[PDB]
Formats: sequence, C-alpha cells, structure tokens
Amino acid sequence: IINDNVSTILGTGSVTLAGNSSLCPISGWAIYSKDNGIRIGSKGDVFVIREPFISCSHLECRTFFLTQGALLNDKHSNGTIKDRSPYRTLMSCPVGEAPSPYNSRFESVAWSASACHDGISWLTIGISGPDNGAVAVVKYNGIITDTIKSWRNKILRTQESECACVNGSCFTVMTDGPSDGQASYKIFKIEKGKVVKSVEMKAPNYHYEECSCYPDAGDIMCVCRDNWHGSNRPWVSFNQNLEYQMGYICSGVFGDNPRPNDKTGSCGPVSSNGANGVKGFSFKYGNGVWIGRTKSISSRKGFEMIWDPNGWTETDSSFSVKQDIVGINEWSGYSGSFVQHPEMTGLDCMRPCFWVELIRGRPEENTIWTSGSSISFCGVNSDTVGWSWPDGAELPFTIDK
Amino acid sequence: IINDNVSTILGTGSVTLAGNSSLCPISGWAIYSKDNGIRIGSKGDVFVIREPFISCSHLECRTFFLTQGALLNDKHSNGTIKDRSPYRTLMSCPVGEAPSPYNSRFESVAWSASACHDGISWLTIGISGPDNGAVAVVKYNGIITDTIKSWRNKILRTQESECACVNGSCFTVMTDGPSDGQASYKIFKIEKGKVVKSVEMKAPNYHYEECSCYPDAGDIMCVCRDNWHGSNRPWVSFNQNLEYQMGYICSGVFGDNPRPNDKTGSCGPVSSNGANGVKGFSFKYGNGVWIGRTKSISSRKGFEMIWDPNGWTETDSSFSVKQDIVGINEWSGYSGSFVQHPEMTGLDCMRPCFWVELIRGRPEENTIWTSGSSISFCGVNSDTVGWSWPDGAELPFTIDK
Amino acid sequence: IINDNVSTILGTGSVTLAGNSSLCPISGWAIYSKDNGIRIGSKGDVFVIREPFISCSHLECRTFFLTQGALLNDKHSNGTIKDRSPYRTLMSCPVGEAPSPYNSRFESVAWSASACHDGISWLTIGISGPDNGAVAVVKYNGIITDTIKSWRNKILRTQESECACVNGSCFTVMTDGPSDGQASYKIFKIEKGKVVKSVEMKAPNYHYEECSCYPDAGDIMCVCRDNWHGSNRPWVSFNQNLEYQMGYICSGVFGDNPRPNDKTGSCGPVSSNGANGVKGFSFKYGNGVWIGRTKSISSRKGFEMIWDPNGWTETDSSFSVKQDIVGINEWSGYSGSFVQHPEMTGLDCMRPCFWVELIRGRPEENTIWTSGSSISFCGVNSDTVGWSWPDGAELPFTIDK
Amino acid sequence: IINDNVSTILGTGSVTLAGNSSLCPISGWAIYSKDNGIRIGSKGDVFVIREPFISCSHLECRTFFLTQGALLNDKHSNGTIKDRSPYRTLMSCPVGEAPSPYNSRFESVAWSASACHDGISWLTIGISGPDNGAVAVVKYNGIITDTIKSWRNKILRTQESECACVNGSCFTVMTDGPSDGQASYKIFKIEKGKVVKSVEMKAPNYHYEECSCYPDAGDIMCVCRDNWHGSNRPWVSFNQNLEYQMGYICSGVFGDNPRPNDKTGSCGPVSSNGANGVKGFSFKYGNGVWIGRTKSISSRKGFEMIWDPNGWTETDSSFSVKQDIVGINEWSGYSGSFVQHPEMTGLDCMRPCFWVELIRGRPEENTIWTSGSSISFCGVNSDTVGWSWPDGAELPFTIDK
Ligand SMILES: *[C@@H]1O[C@H](CO)[C@@H](O[C@@H]2O[C@H](CO)[C@@H](O)[C@H](O)[C@H]2NC(C)=O)[C@H](O)[C@H]1NC(C)=O
Ligand SMILES: *[C@@H]1O[C@H](CO)[C@@H](O[C@@H]2O[C@H](CO)[C@@H](O)[C@H](O)[C@H]2NC(C)=O)[C@H](O)[C@H]1NC(C)=O
Ligand SMILES: *[C@@H]1O[C@H](CO)[C@@H](O)[C@H](O)[C@H]1NC(C)=O
Ligand SMILES: *[C@@H]1O[C@H](CO)[C@@H](O)[C@H](O)[C@H]1NC(C)=O
Ligand SMILES: *[C@@H]1O[C@H](CO)[C@@H](O)[C@H](O)[C@H]1NC(C)=O
Ligand SMILES: *[C@@H]1O[C@H](CO)[C@@H](O)[C@H](O)[C@H]1NC(C)=O
Ligand SMILES: *[C@@H]1O[C@H](CO)[C@@H](O)[C@H](O)[C@H]1NC(C)=O
Ligand SMILES: *[C@@H]1O[C@H](CO)[C@@H](O)[C@H](O)[C@H]1NC(C)=O
Ligand SMILES: *[C@@H]1O[C@H](CO)[C@@H](O)[C@H](O)[C@H]1NC(C)=O
Ligand SMILES: *[C@@H]1O[C@H](CO)[C@@H](O)[C@H](O)[C@H]1NC(C)=O
Ligand SMILES: *[C@@H]1O[C@H](CO)[C@@H](O)[C@H](O)[C@H]1NC(C)=O
Ligand SMILES: *[C@@H]1O[C@H](CO)[C@@H](O)[C@H](O)[C@H]1NC(C)=O
Ligand SMILES: *[C@@H]1O[C@H](CO)[C@@H](O)[C@H](O)[C@H]1NC(C)=O
Ligand SMILES: *[C@@H]1O[C@H](CO)[C@@H](O)[C@H](O)[C@H]1NC(C)=O
Ligand SMILES: [Ca+2]
Ligand SMILES: [Ca+2]
Ligand SMILES: [Ca+2]
Ligand SMILES: [Ca+2]
Ligand SMILES: [Ca+2]
Ligand SMILES: [Ca+2]
Ligand SMILES: [Ca+2]
Ligand SMILES: [Ca+2]
Repeated sequence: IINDNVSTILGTGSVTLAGNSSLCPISGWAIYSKDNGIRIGSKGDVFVIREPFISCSHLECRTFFLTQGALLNDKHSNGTIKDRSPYRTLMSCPVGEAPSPYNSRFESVAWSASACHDGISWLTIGISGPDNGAVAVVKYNGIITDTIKSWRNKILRTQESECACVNGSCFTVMTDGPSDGQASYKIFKIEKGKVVKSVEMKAPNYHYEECSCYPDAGDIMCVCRDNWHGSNRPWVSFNQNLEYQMGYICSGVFGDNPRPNDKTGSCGPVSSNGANGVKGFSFKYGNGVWIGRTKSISSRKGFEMIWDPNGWTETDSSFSVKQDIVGINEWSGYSGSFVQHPEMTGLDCMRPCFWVELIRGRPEENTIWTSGSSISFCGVNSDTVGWSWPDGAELPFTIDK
Repeated sequence: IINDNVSTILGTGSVTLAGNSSLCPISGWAIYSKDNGIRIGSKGDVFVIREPFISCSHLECRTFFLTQGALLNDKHSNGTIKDRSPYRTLMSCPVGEAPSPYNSRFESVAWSASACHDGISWLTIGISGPDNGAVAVVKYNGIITDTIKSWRNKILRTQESECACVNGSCFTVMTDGPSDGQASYKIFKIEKGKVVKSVEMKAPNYHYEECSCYPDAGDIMCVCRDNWHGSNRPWVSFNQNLEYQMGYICSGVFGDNPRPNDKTGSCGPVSSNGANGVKGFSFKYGNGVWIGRTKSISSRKGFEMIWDPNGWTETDSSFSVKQDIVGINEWSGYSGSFVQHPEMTGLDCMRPCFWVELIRGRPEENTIWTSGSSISFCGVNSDTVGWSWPDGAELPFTIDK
Repeated sequence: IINDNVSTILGTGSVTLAGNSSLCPISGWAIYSKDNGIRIGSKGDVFVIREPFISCSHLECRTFFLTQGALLNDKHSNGTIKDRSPYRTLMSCPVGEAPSPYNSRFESVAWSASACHDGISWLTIGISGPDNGAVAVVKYNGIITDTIKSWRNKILRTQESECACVNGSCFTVMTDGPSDGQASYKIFKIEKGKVVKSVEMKAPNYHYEECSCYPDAGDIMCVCRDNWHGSNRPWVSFNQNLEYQMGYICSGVFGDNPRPNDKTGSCGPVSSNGANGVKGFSFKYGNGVWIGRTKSISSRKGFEMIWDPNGWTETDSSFSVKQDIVGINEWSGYSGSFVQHPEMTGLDCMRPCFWVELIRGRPEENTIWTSGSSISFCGVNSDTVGWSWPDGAELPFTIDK
Repeated sequence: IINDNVSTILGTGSVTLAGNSSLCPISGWAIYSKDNGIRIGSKGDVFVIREPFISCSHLECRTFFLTQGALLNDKHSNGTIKDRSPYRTLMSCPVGEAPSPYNSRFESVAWSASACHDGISWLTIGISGPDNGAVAVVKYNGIITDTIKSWRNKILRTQESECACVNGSCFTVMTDGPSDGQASYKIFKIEKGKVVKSVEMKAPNYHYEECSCYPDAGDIMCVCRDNWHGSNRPWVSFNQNLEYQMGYICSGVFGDNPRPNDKTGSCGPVSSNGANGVKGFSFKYGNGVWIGRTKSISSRKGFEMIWDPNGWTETDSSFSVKQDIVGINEWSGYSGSFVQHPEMTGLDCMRPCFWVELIRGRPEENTIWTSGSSISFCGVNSDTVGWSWPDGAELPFTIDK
C-alpha cells in the first residue's frame, strides 16, 4: 500500500475518467468564461488565434488554440499566409486568459488539432505536413506516442475540438478527401496515445468534418459539419468497439451556417444551402436536441441555444426554448462542445458545456488579419438568462492603417 | 489512515476555516501591500480595473478585481462603455502585483462580484446578464455550482468585497431594486458553492449596497453603503442560521461619502447628504468602532482610520484615535474589509485588515479612462504610523492626448 | 509518524537552518548570476530598481529589490521622486531573471528592507512611513508578525541585504539617527517573525549603516558602512544572545568608497575620506579578510575581491590575491554578502557568496532615471578567473531624449 | 520505509536515468516542436538567442539557449558585441515557447554551454571569462558544484548541446586550442556536478568542436564538428570509464557545412572544403547512420535527414532514405541531438530526437542583429512525412530601418 501510494503521489492523475454517466438534466446555460482576447491584444502581446476549443483535466479547464506564431498588431498577423502553413502550432492556456506567449503552453505543431484528458494525462493530436501527405502526431503527456498518416492524400483533418474519453480510451474522428464531395471518414480509439483501433465509416452521401464529440453513458456522440450538401448537421455515434450508427439531425431548426430559413427538415442531408458550413455542436437528450447555432442564416453572426424536445428524430421546425448567446449584429464563428466529467465536478452525471469563437477581421472586416476571442457556457438545472456577450474589439487596429 | 491521508495529499485544503474566534485586539494598522498598478501600467500591460478587493486562502492572499478586458494606455480603456457590460470579467492576481493578463487568473464573467475561501476551495460569485434579469453564477473551485437570478428585475448586485466563511458555510448579501430608494436585500448561506439558505430582510427605510462582511465569533457582520438617504453606514449582522439584526452606525463620525461635517449622529439613516455614497467598511469592537473613511466629505479624496470607543451605540461625534492612510489631496475610492483567519496566521483570533482603492481618471481628472490601484493594511497590536500612500501616477497618459 | 509526516508534506520547509558550520575554505570566486536587467529593460517591461540583494531558501535563491513602481523607459522612472517615497516597494524574483512585474513577487511596502529564510519560511522586513516615525513591518511567510517603530525619529533604516539566520532565529541590524554623525544602532533577534530580543549597542564614535551580516559557526558577523567618519568598514559580531563585540577592519586595503589610496590602516575609523560611503561587505577568515570593494577610490566604479591574510587585525596595506570582478571604467555600486547553507548545498560548511549592484543613470550619466542591474559570485575552492562583467546598457535611453 | 518515502516526497527525482538501453528502431522523424521565436519577437519581448539546444528531465523537455541579454527589435540586439561577451547568459524555457524574460529561467553566465538531467537534478555547464583563461562553472540543481579552467589558454569551449547521462554520471567534451588547427580535446565524467574523471584524448590530426553526445547501451557517442580540415564529421565514443575510440563518419554523404558535393568519402578527415563547419549530429545505427545535414553545401540553408544503411563504415555516397526537414531556400543553422530516456517515455529503448536552429540576420541578411528560432523532431517507427518548417520571419525588422 505504502509503495503504490507513494508512487501515485510522486500532475499526472491516478484514475481514468469512467465516462459511464449520462448528460446532466439542464434547463439553460450559465456563462463560464470570456477571455476578451482581441480587446486585450490591441495593446498586449496576444496571439492571433483560431479555433479556441476548451477541454478539462482533473485540476482545470484549458483553452487550446491554433496560432501562426504571430501577435495581434504585429506585421506578421498579415493574412497573406495559408491556413495550413508550417508555422501553425497548437498551444493552450488557462480558460478565460488572453492567449499570450507568456501564458500559453506549447502543445504541438499543427494546422488541424484535437486534445482531451483521460483523467491521467493530456492526449494531444496535431496534424502537420503537406496537403498530399499530412501526418497527425499523437502525444500523450507531452511525449510523442503515435502517428497517423493521410490515407487519401487530400488534407487529413480532424475535430478542432476536444476528443472524447471513456474508461481509459479516447476517441476522435478524422476526414481525408475533398471538402466539397464524398470523402473518407475514420473513427480512432486511442489508449495512452497509442492508436489501438480505427474504422473507416461506410457513409455514402454523408460528409463529416470538424466533429464535436462528447461521451454519454459509455458511448460517444459526434455532431459534425456537412460541408458538401448539408445544411443540417450530421452525427455519428459509436461504442467503445467502434460499432457505429450515423444520421443527420432531423429538426427543421437547421444547425449549420449558411442554411435556409427554418422549415420542415430531413433526417438526411438538407441540400438547400448545404455547401460550406461552420464547425458546430449539438447535445442529444433522448429524442430532443440542444442546438447551438448562429442567428444569421447567411453569415457567422450571432448565436443561440435552442431546445427542441423532438428535434433529434422529427422534421418539424418547432421548438420550446431559445436562449440568446450572441446578438444578431455581432460576430460569432466556430462553436464546440466540451464536457466536465463527474470526476472533476463531483456530480453524478456528465456536465455539458460549449464554447463559441468570436471571429474578428477578414473576410468580413477591413483588416489585414483574422482572429477570434472566446466565450463559453455550461448547462445547469437552475436559473439562467439570455444576453449578448460579443467580442467587443474596436476595429480596425493600428496595424491595419 | 494511510488511504485517507494520501487522498488528502493528492491546492485543495483539508479543514474548513472555523470562524469561531473574535477579532484580534489592535491599536493601529500596519501597511500590508501596495501594487502601484497605474504607475506600472503607464508602460506595462496592465488591466484597467475597478474594485480590487482582497481575500485570502490557506496559502496566499489574492486581489480580485473587475476589468473590461482593456489595458491602460490602450484605446479600449475608453470610458464610453457601460459599467455593466458583457466584457466585464472578475479576475485575480497575487496581492501587491500589478493586475496583468500575464499574471491574472480568470475567475468569472461579472460586473458585480464576490469571492472568499472556506479553507478548502475558492468560492466566487459573478453577476452578469441584463439589468432586468441578471444572474449570479456561483463557482466553487472554479466549477459552476449554482445560479442566483434577479428577483426584483432591477440590477442584481453584490458585495464587491470578500464574502465571509464560518464553519464550512460562506455568507454574502445581495441587493435588487433601485439605488435611490427602497430596494430588496437578501442574505445567502452557501455551502460548497450551493445556496443552502437565503432570507429576504424586512428592511423598511434601510438601503444596503456593497456590503463589507467579515466573520466574528461565529456570526457575520456586514457594514454597507446607504445610497438612498444615509450618510452613516448601515449594518446587518446574522448568525449561521440567517437570524439577523440591523441598524446604522450611531457615531457622529459619519462614515459614508458624501457626508456632512461631523456632528451629533443617529442610529438610523442620517438624511443630510445621505444620497449616493461609496463602498466602505467598519469593524465593530464591542460598543466601539474602527471606521475607515475618506477625509473629504464631498469627494473621494484621502483616507483615515478612526477609533471611536463608543461609536457603535452612541451618537456623539467624539473619538480618540485617528491614523492617517491617504492624504487629503490624494484620490481614494472604494474600501473594503478582509480578514486573515487563525488557520492562516497561527494567531488565536480573527485578524482584521482592509484595502483601499485609489481611483484615477474620470470623472475627476482629464482622461478618457478610469482605473484604480490598491493599498492594504492589517490591524496589529504593536507600533504603527500614519502617512499618505497615494496612487502616484502622473496623469494624463499618452492615450489621453 | 504517519500523522506528523503527512502534516509536514502538506513550500514551507520542515527543519530550520542550523547555522553552526564555519565558512567554507575558498581560493576564489565563481560567477553565479547576471540578470542584464537594464539591457533587457531597454525594450521589455522591467522595474527601475535599487539594492538587488540575494537570499536563498531551501529550493532557490531570489533577488530582492526596491522599486518605485516604475518601469524603465517609462515617464515615471523620472528621478524627481524622493528615495523614501510612499511608492517604494520591496519585491523579489528568481536570481538572474530581469526584475519584471510579470515575474516579481510582492514582498512589502518599503524604502529600506531586509529579507532572509530560516529554513521554514521567508522573513521579510520592510520600513515605510515618515522620516520622523518610520515603521518596519515584519512578515513571516508573508503574514505580518511584528512591527518595529523608529526610536530616534531620524530615518529608521536597515541592511539592504539579507538578514542572518541561525538555529531558528534570524538577526538584523537597524540604525536610527543622522547619517553624518553619532547615531543609534540596534541588533534584533527575531523568531517566526516575532522580535524576541533587541539590544542598543553602546558604540560611541562608531557609525553603522547598511550592514552585510552572515552566519558563521553559530555567531553572526556584520560588516557595515561608516557614513560619518570612516573609510574602512565597521564590523559588529554577536552570538545568539546579542552579546556583541565591535571594531573596524584594520587592513590598509580600505574597503569603503570614497576612500584614500591604500596606506597604513587603523582598527578604528579611518577619518581620511571617511564621510559618505557605499554599502559593502567582507568575509572574516581567521585574522584575514576577503574584501570586496570598488576599484576607483572616488567613484562607485569597478569592483575587486582582495584576500588579505592578516587584514582583520593588522594595519598594513599588503595583501596576497586580487581577483577582478568589474573593470575600473565600468559602473558598480552597492555590494552585499549572502550565504548558501549546508542544508541547501549538501556541503559541511557555510558557503560565502556576494552580489554587486551595477548602477546606471543619475547622478553620473545624462538620464532622467537611476537603476541597477545585478551580478553575483560564490566562493569556491577550485579554479577561478578575474574578468569584468559590467552592466552593458547603452545610455541614454529613449525616455531621456 | 515511511521515513525514506516522505524524504523522497519532500522537483528533485528519486532514480537516476539508467542509460542502459539502445536506440529505438525508427523509420522516420515526427515533428516535436516549433517555437516561432523570431516571428513572435517581432512584437513581443523575446530574447535574441543562439544555439537553442533541447534537453529533458523526468517531467518536461526544455530549450536551453545563449542570449546577450538583449531583446529582438531593441537597440541592444546590435551585433556590434563579441560573441564571447560578459553579457552572454545561458537560460532555458519550455520547449516550443518563445524565449522571453517572462518565461525563461536563468541557468548560468556563459558564452559556451552544456546541460543535461541525470534523472535527479539538472546539471548545467557554463563557460565565461577571458579567452586566455575561461572557466566553466558547473552547477548541479542550480548550486555551483565545480569549476573547470582552460588548460591551453585558447577559448575553452564545449558542446552547445546536451551532455549525456548514464547511471548517475554525466559526460561532456571540451575543446581548448585553435579553431583552425590542432587543438586539445578532453572528456569529462561528472557526478552530482563534481568532476570525478577526465581524459585528454590523443587525437593527432583530428579536430573536435561542438559535440552532439547521446547515450546508447551504456556508452556515449559524440558526433562533432571538424573546423580544421574536415567536411565529414568526427566522432568519439567512450564507456563510463573514459576508454575511448575515435574516427570520422565514413559515408560519402558528407555531414558538415561547408562541404563538397557527395562523392567517395573517407574514414579520416575529408580535407576538401574541410575548414570551418557547423554544429551538427548523427545517430549510429549499427554500421549505418542517420545523418542530419544542411541541403546547401556552401551556406547554412535547408535541412534533411538521410538514412545511410552502411554510412558509418563504408565510403560510398549511396543512401536509401531522405526525409525533408527544411527547404533548400530557407535558412537553417546549428543542429543537435537530444534523447528521451525510457524513464520518461515508458519505452524500452533510448528515443533519438534532434533540434534545428534556424538563423535569421547577419551575415546573410540585411539586419543589425542575428538570432535563431527552433524546430525539433523525434524519431519514430511509424508513418512520417517530409516538408519544410522554416523560420518564417519577414526581415528586416523595425530596428533595422
Ligand atoms: C461508473 O463507474 C464508476 C466506477 O466503477 C462508479 O463509481 C463507483 O461506484 C461504486 C458502486 O456504487 C461505489 O461504491 C464507488 O465508490 C464508486 N467509485 C469508484 C471510484 O469506484 C460510478 O458510480 C458509475 N457511474 C454510474 C453507474 O452512473
Ligand atoms: C550542526 O548541527 C546539526 C544538527 O544537530 C548537525 O547535523 C547532525 O549531526 C549528527 C551528528 O553528527 C548526524 O548524525 C545527523 O545526521 C546530522 N543531521 C541532523 C539533521 O541532525 C551538524 O553536523 C552540525 N554541524 C557541525 C557540527 O559542523
Ligand atoms: C494505495 O495503493 C493500494 C494498493 O497498493 C490501493 O488499493 C489504494 O487505493 C491506494 N490508495 C490511494 C491511491 O489513495
Ligand atoms: C520507499 O522506501 C523504500 C525503503 O527504503 C524503498 O525501497 C522504495 O523505493 C521507496 N519508494 C517507494 C515508492 O516505495
Ligand atoms: C501585408 O502584405 C502585403 C503583401 O502581401 C503588403 O503589401 C502589406 O504592406 C502588408 N501589410 C502590413 C501591415 O505589413
Ligand atoms: C473499462 O475499464 C475496466 C477497468 O480498467 C476494464 O477492465 C474494461 O475492459 C474496460 N472496458 C469496458 C468496455 O468497460
Ligand atoms: C475553534 O474551534 C477549533 C476546532 O474545534 C478549536 O481548536 C479552537 O480552539 C476554537 N477557537 C476558539 C477561539 O474557541
Ligand atoms: C473615445 O471615444 C470617443 C467617443 O466615441 C471618441 O471620439 C474618441 O476618439 C475615443 N478616444 C480614443 C483615444 O480612442
Ligand atoms: C515523521 O514524524 C516523526 C515523528 O512523528 C519524525 O521522527 C520523523 O522524522 C518524520 N519524518 C520526516 C519528517 O521525514
Ligand atoms: C489522516 O487520516 C486520519 C484518519 O482518517 C485523520 O484523522 C487525519 O486527520 C488525517 N490527516 C493527518 C495529517 O493525519
Ligand atoms: C521629468 O520631470 C521634469 C520635472 O520634474 C519634467 O520637466 C520632465 O519633462 C520630466 N521628464 C520626462 C521624460 O517625463
Ligand atoms: C538551538 O536549537 C535547539 C533545538 O531546537 C534549541 O533547543 C536550542 O535552544 C537552540 N539554541 C542554541 C543556542 O543552540
Ligand atoms: C536497465 O536497468 C534497469 C534497472 O536495473 C532494468 O530494469 C532495465 O530493464 C534495464 N534495461 C535494459 C534494456 O536492459
Ligand atoms: C548599431 O551599431 C552601430 C555601430 O556602433 C551604430 O552606428 C548603429 O547606429 C547601431 N544601430 C542601432 C539601431 O542601434
Ligand atoms: Ca453545410
Ligand atoms: Ca421540433
Ligand atoms: Ca450615502
Ligand atoms: Ca464617540
Ligand atoms: Ca565612509
Ligand atoms: Ca595585510
Ligand atoms: Ca568542416
Ligand atoms: Ca552508403
């Protein structure tokens, strides 16, 4: 006993997250964090970032993000550089803190990324390399533990949000192939950073990108982005053996952006305004769905949470509850799910939470640069309120003039 | 034993603050900290802050503050934004350090706030949302544990100083209603971040805002701000069961600002110059009172500690001891109590301390911005000295010209 | 056993430094650190500092320093402000790191200071208040534990270097009275931050300021600064009961600055060029002395270590070894002793070390500001080499033009 | 048991790295880190650095570097100062983070350096002093533990990469003498920072500089830089008793820079383009070699890994595998080996890794300054990809115009 407990004592945790509880009952969303990254970066030394997803360990939640190694208001924030560049790096800082070289931990070299914590150590996945042969480097506790190479030679890419950990194994989804047609999609089961299983989904006429995956009662649910021909979001669920089912959110409250106005939906891809999209998320609650989506159907502007009690399986456009998150005239962007496990909260259920990226700059504003700040909310079964928590930076910046 | 001790070992504390000792005997105030926030922020990257209250754990004391996510000498420090904005965040740094995005921990999204440490974990309370439906989000150890929604739909607001913890439960006061007339006041008892009890005080003709609450011998004493019709400060005391008594400081040494010149007082609200006020504090010592107050009766200038041996219950304007803190020609501002518990100090009594916010900028100076720096003092039973420890920034700044 | 060891485990050390070993045999000085504070602060956000003394805990050595809450190249570094100001604060950072608001721990409000570590916790002493009634605030583990008020009402002042800890008690020297005549000098013995004993030395015709004190074989030796009428340095030694002896370094290698050229010395104050001085240090080795001193006899320029095998008791001007530290044409300044205890090094003897402050700016240069950077060396019994490790900042700065 | 385990518990490790395993089988190199130091330092406060070698403890890998105490875009980055200056300091930060005074730990005063971790504590070696009498100061756990003085009085210099630790002893190589002719070379065995053994190699007609040393199966292999008359790299291997063998890499894939075009090689120094060179590395795998080298044979541009299955012993210019690291039109520079021990990775073999310094500025660009950023890769037995990961800073900077 002494010997095993002293080893245990000697930031690595002891027990894996079980991932065996279901989502907590909730009525609304309480605001969890806001970093004011771009407002602070007007003067401070703050990274130009994209995709600030959140993921929690046993002691804290962190914001992971991609950066081009350039600071706001610096000449290198110039958007002349391709998103999939050799300078792109995945890094992480505490939630609610501005992403700075003075507070950000380096995680990986990556222009596409995922990260999660199995209760013992951080798993990070960072994809770099050329478009025709990218490699995901898989680190566990900061040590490289595996690699995954592109298998269709067409931009290997992954979640841009947290992977999902259940009972010592973490799960993620990756896409290889075009972003405007049929592609190839793989589910990976990874233990201690070592890929122990993977399956290629037989998903003809489906399209999966930038999956928001969360654990629920031992299984994993991913709600993703159909960039090909879908204005509703696709989903794939699977158990710990990668036995999977697939579909699209049936609700007529369409979840992607761009999208048509709400009307009768489909449990397959809604082709109207289906091309393009945005990373997003949803929480399945029985046959209902908590949908997070932009307010504008044409631009990435505004954000709302919508409870549709039958949205997972019924095609009508009716719902019960709308909670405002970002006002319709304010910029939003990518959004993603993250969870807080009972091991961290002491609750008996999986707490659902989500983050919203607030994009400022190009293409929609007269700057040389593009960046995002971050807000995030957690679902609670107590009183909540809608509002607008936008980015609030006054553009353009000094570097733009 | 072994298994319970290794669990304990694996920054969370083991034992709650008991809160069962009375205030230490003191004769004066020894200076504890000074951050020079605005002087440093002239060049460094330092937040524009307000309300820098102090609160201590078992290992350190921290300065909590509200910020608009803007830095000194940056264009976003422009005071064009409502105080209750969606950009306002509660954050904290070590005492005496300038509040910077590089040293400040994010706590909550809030334009009104409270925080305290029960001996195990930090409790934070941050109110955000619209004026007609604000929600206090209650986090314990950084995890959302409860919410409290506005019940009069008129700017739910709280202490702007530390809550008080006794025997595992922490206590705070909140106000809902107008700031210029009768409002509604509630006492909350919170355990592990979960509201276990609350009482609405029956306070006709009282006004409570920005309560400075401290524990004393198992009960909680709050000295607050009457913004309606009081130039002396109101007080409310209660036990751990929320049985409460109320009053106003009887001393003719009036504690609010603005206020009349010292004359015979009242144990009810002194209506002369009673409208408006400043957050402040006092320590009840038997039937005497340690009053911390501005020196000017009309502006937020100067600061002094005054020992009135009968001020709690007698209306005369006589006192025995005055210790200077900030000179009469220097800017002061909000002031608040904080305590150091026997668990932290090794003393057998509750140490009283206080912080003073030193406001620079609008409305009283020719800048585009308003901020504060921080000084703080602890009561001791040894030799002390009066002086003036002002902010010392040379205004206006570059951003103002 | 379990219960006491778990408490022990739960950064406070367990055992006090014994302080019972003598100084290690040494032949020379190996360079230990250099911070390049002013060179870095040309662009970075670095404090304007003075008196960067060093002191070591069980895990690290730290540089403590006094700052006016102003940064290099900022308008507030303007030397218009008195040294004994209400803005002066004692802070500390890791040795060899530039002193920045982003890496500096706040210690105390002080314009005169001392600090040391008894093996369990940091003791800090910071003097603030008016010239006619200054108070030293004594903190132990960051908690205020005592105060010491001025007893001659003439600028209470202390070491500006580390106090000396032996067997759980730490010792320091303080001066009250004029800096140009007979003053009053007190030795303090402090346990857990509580002054347990103090003696006023009967030192007619002596003058003690800015004492460099170190422990040696259970006793404490202080080598100080005679600002009245001495160009050699005064010393006072005492045991743990404050039974003391006094004298001046007899060597004709005069240790103060300004001073006359080396000639036959005195074991009393050498009046020639005796007025004024600089903080300095020496190590007594039997009847010999390691003297650290400026190279110029008129300015604070250059620095050398000189081994005089009979300098403690003989008045001749002969010595054996000179090791160059700072070249004669480069600026130096204050210098101080610090020690590394066997508990930290694992040696069986007290390691002697010293730091040199390198002053740049007013009065000797055409700037608006005065600051210092830091070098430091430790004595070793292995091969060493003399050189010049000057400050190396190119003055004046942008703020000066 | 209890007392020894609590002692152990009370960042120092318990067990030394054994160093008894051989190199892991690998097929390629997965990218491990990229710091974007110069791009970030365009605006942020980042050191001008050289030689950013990497070395790992039991908990993390750190980038050590030499700096002149000057920041990018600051006037003190002016290259007017000798490389071997008194301002040069060895410092370290986490891998992949920009080297800033706000995140960099001070290690030593040094213009030549080495560092490694024996599993318990950090060993650092920093050489300072004059060219005719430089002293390496050897610190262990930050405490000075030994000195090594120049023995030929001609620029004592060392690895500029990590030393190699086996079974509690760490090993390094030092050179004293000219950089364009026969010099003197010494192997040092150091335990707890104390030099326990050293041998002067009998190396007529060899030249050793800037050795990249790694442990392998109980012995140490160093691949170094022949600055005298060699365009292939020299190697020296030795056991823990300092019994050594020597040679040059036989492969016609020449590893130094400058060098001739690939042709039939030699197991002695290849005199063609042999003068000068660059710090580099190679991994011996049986009779084959993993060679890391620039792409250009005349300038420090580009970088590639080349697997030559017989390159260690055969002089042919044939190889089997080339993996691109930095493109031919991009600036590279020094390169060095580092290792990850089984104690850190949980593997059963020594993981090989390497870092590349990417030099920007003089002599090859029109700036006043010279600095480097950092990339690094680890060998893996899984899928990899070649690419170009260059520095990516747009030169010149503001300070240059
Ligand atoms: C998920 O599995 C965990 C681990 O088995 C369950 O937690 C344990 O449940 C048992 C039985 O009720 C308790 O006695 C233990 O104290 C629990 N903790 C541990 C660490 O084993 C958990 O209840 C399961 N969650 C469900 C079923 O929702
Ligand atoms: C100073 O005192 C300490 C503490 O008593 C001495 O260290 C102990 O010495 C004894 C007797 O030799 C050893 O058995 C212990 O292991 C030592 N350590 C402790 C923690 O007690 C130390 O040797 C003394 N120094 C001298 C005499 O120079
Ligand atoms: C200590 O180790 C024992 C087995 O040796 C295990 O049963 C126990 O849970 C451990 N205690 C902890 C991890 O607190
Ligand atoms: C504890 O002490 C024992 C006895 O000295 C030793 O064998 C062991 O390695 C130590 N550590 C642990 C983790 O048991
Ligand atoms: C951004 O890049 C373009 C060329 O791609 C250049 O013309 C422009 O000046 C750059 N802007 C800044 C602010 O550096
Ligand atoms: C879950 O974890 C347990 C305990 O480590 C393990 O034995 C089991 O195989 C895992 N799998 C499932 C499907 O529960
Ligand atoms: C408060 O309670 C604790 C725990 O029971 C006790 O040790 C302590 O003495 C009490 N304090 C006072 C002042 O009675
Ligand atoms: C502050 O805001 C006012 C009102 O919008 C504007 O006119 C002014 O230019 C602003 N000042 C700065 C320095 O941004
Ligand atoms: C543990 O405590 C015992 C007494 O209870 C003491 O003798 C022993 O030295 C302690 N061990 C430590 C501090 O490592
Ligand atoms: C260890 O566990 C015992 C038994 O639960 C408990 O009484 C004690 O307070 C714990 N802590 C210590 C430091 O002994
Ligand atoms: C310094 O202060 C003087 C007045 O005391 C003033 O004239 C001068 O402009 C100041 N310099 C700077 C750089 O602020
Ligand atoms: C030294 O420390 C011991 C042990 O704590 C204590 O008993 C003793 O009084 C101290 N004094 C001297 C003079 O050694
Ligand atoms: C190295 O030595 C350790 C300790 O004896 C042993 O456990 C390990 O297996 C050895 N490694 C190899 C590769 O033989
Ligand atoms: C760099 O040094 C040169 C030579 O001393 C000097 O002429 C030049 O002005 C310097 N440049 C800068 C930017 O300081
Ligand atoms: Ca779409
Ligand atoms: Ca519906
Ligand atoms: Ca009032
Ligand atoms: Ca009275
Ligand atoms: Ca003198
Ligand atoms: Ca002599
Ligand atoms: Ca060569
Ligand atoms: Ca070959």
